[PDB]
Amino acid sequence: MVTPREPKKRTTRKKKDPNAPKRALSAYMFFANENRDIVRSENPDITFGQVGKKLGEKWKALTPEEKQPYEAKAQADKKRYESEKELYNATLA
Repeated sequence: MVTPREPKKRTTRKKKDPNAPKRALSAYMFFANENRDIVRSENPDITFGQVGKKLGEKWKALTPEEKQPYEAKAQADKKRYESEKELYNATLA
């Protein structure tokens, strides 16, 4: 009579790099890097797989009040990201 079907799956990861700047962590990484244990401390049974995919809810829930100073900080790292970039290029000069 009827019987639909259509799975889905995919995953690809590899390749590495030297002392190169990922891309200047995001204001999120800053708050997470610190709020990466606050949650892990409440869910030590889980991993970043769900922890790092949960903090995103707190970051956004951190309101513009908490993201105000936080993000404002990532606004400076924009330069710091050049510190690790100077070396990266220094390797390919």
